[PDB]
Amino acid sequence: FQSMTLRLYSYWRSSSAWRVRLGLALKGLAYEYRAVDLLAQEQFQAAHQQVPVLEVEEDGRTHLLVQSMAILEWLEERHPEPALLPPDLWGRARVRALAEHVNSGTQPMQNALVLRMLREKVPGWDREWARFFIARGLAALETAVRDGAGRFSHGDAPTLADCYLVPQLYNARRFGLDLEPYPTLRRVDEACAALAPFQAAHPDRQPDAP
Amino acid sequence: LYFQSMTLRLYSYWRSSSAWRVRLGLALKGLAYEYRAVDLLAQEQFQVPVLEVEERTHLLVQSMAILEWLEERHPEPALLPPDLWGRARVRALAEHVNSGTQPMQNALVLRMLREKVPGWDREWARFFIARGLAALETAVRDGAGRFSHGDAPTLADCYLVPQLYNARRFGLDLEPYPTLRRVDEACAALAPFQAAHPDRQPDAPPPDRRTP
Repeated sequence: FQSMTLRLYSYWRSSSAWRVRLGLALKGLAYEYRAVDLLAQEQFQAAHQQVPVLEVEEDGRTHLLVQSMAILEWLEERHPEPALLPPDLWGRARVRALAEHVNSGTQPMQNALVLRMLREKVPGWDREWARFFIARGLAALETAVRDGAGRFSHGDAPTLADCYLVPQLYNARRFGLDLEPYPTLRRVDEACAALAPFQAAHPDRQPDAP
Repeated sequence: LYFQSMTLRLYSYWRSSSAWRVRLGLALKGLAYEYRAVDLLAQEQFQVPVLEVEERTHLLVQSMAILEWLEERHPEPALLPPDLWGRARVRALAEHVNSGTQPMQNALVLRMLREKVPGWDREWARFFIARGLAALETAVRDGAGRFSHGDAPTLADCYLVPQLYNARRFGLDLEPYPTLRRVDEACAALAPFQAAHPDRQPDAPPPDRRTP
């Protein structure tokens, strides 16, 4: 008998990895942190045309789970409490949509490879592009979150939606975006920041934070 | 009471890959729906998909959220397996497309690319689609039977099929993805896939009035 073990391949500043760190922390799940040298990896990838990976061992078999949303859905199914999705069908669809706004609708357009391609083609274009797409994504997210937010993105408890929102706002700040136009997002971000699991998952608390 | 009887209306554009995913979920579950055409081209030259659920009105958005709702509300036939590992694999295959491939070739992205550099949007699309399909080919190859996951259609095929159509649109050579081609062929022979294809949609133009 081999009871389940968790290992996360992570980079301190990766928003994708951070989402999964939030799911793990909110669920009270311990895991081995395995740092990936993402800056070296990206330099190599650049010259030649990834995290998170959640490695799970149980009963002598190993599973390598990838894609933040798939990993988070697995955490929610495998370890139900505390719940990061609401119990009702409508609320679940809303929370998944908020998460996907970020997962598919905002973050990909500020992918390191995307920005690198833009920068190699036209220097500086990468910054303009990231700012445009992140602001666009946040404007749409602000509207959607406002219609249904309580203390958090959905009602009065953290959900998968907050796990996507928080790292995306950090990236927005990195690109120098004014967050004043997203008051609901800022309020929710502040509520999350006061929670111990959010503090634990933050880039600055990770073993590979320089 | 979220399992009461309902009526469905899909806001769709014939060529929208995101809408196509939802059309596939509906067809595979045998669910009738009203087609509400949204002319994305007319409304460009001058939101899709939205699944409107009526019983009071709920507007469901984002292809993956809509498909997960369909799977919860109408569990049979299942487009996610019952085992948790298989669910994670299927969702990962879906997300490789949903977040890892399609966003890099969406309409606004392509437009802004060719606005700053003419011609480059199609080279870019081919680069990112190829990148995505290469990952899929390998991830699918470990666990595919006749389809992306095992021997029956799942959510993974709902994402794969429209993405391969877009690959062809952009003139990407599909020879390096033999597993994906075989899965595409298996899906294409099924009635629900035939029903959901762009060419069969109410707003589809004839071939001679289509853009590349």
